[PDB]
Amino acid sequence: DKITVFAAASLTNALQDIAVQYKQEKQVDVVASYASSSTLARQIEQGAPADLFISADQQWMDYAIDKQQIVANTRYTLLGNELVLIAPQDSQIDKVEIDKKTDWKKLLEGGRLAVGDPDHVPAGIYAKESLENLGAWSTLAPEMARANNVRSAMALVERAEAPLGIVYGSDAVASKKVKVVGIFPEASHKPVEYPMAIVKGHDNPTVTAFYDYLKSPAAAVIFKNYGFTPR
Repeated sequence: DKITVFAAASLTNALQDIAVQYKQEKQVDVVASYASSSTLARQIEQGAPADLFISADQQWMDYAIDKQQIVANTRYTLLGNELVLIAPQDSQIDKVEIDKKTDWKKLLEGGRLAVGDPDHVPAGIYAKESLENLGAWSTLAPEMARANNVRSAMALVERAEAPLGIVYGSDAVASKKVKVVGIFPEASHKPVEYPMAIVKGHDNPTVTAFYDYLKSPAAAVIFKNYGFTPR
């Protein structure tokens, strides 16, 4: 009848498309709440009745499992992402090789580097890890526009107020007004990974069928459309 999914908000467009298709094919209504992974996990801990949880990171899945709210043996890393350097779509920058030698100052030409605040925004935390490993953090620190969330960071680039920004690959696909000009080296930061799991008490055939659908080729097509890497 109805499946309730708690999903990281970045998954909205992909999961909405998947839910429409699943209702059409299987006559099951999938309804999703979209929010930060931490809030979804705490709400499950506090008794909210979700059937499935898709986190945008492994740490909040660890939290939900350690609270004994999850069928831990269903944990499945569903998607990956890349950490990317974006520019406004019509920027004269098109390709940046990102390594220890990158001339960040020449690229910015005095403009700001838009990031999520590295004190707390996921994309900012990954950006800081990568830039520290690349030896570029200290020289860029006063050049960053430290936004309160990744949407706000990307908006600076969409409006061409910041000539570069750092977001996830799927963020750059969502926003038609920015382009990926470089991919941060995968060796330089923790993987961006989205685990899913069934919530304890919701391990029934209906929920399992949708869980299986999420990791099937039909859903993979839709995740790829929105810039995620199906695993």
